[PDB]
Amino acid sequence: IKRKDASPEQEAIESFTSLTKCDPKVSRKYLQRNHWNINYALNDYYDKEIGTFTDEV
Repeated sequence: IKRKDASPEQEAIESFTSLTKCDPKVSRKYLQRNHWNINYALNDYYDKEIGTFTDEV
């Protein structure tokens, strides 16, 4: 993530799109709302875009 084409947003977006299957363009928007912390950005996606809500059925 530290390539000669990388960016500060790329260092957080390339790991967001690795832990989710959304588009990178949404990863930028889900970090512009939590000071660009992936440990405080993935949860907002797991609250609003999660693919499931139960495991007992």
